[PDB]
Amino acid sequence: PLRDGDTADFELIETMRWQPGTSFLRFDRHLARLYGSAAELGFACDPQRIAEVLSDALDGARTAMRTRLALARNGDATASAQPYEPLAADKVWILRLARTRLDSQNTLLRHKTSRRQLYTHARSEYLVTQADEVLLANERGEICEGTITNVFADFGDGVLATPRLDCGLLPGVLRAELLDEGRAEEAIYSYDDLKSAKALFVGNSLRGLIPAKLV
Ligand SMILES: [Cl-]
Ligand SMILES: [Cl-]
Ligand SMILES: [Cl-]
Ligand SMILES: [Cl-]
Ligand SMILES: [Cl-]
Repeated sequence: PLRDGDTADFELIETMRWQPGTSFLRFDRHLARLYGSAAELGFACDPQRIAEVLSDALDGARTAMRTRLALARNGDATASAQPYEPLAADKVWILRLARTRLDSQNTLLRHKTSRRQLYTHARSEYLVTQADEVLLANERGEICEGTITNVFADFGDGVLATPRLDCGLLPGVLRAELLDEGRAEEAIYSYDDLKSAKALFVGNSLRGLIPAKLV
């Protein structure tokens, strides 16, 4: 069902990091997105049920957990938790550009769903040893995002320039937090422009910012 969101109907998805004591990192941002999308897309969504599955999935958790929450249009929901494996602090992810392009007019790109054909295809273009993450651009050659991350580029001034939403990408939760804190700013740029970035990162709510290098 999660693996066949392209031929069949799709599900809404949220991937979060649960932490001892403080629970899900950026929890309210995740629920805001999930509840907002369910409302816009016509998904039955019972918050009491969402809280139930999350509470059961995290019952007895002793350390950080990667938690995947999924919602089907009929209101059916699942939550899965497994130990979070953080990246070493000195780890730098290698990025490559997929030939797979996104369509800026595809409105479904602003919802995190199981309809991941484009991203799965982009990811299949490169081996793990060739790219830790694969970036996708749109019909105007503007970088949008990674298959599972948003992009943040520092062209020298300390501001994390991240692709503007109208380029065709997921408004990520980490992305949103960085924008609201004044740390990131919307911008437009190509793969080639990134070569002039003094610092580069890709990130998501689960892992935070990940230093990256373009190839
Ligand atoms: Cl938050
Ligand atoms: Cl729909
Ligand atoms: Cl942690
Ligand atoms: Cl932060
Ligand atoms: Cl702009």
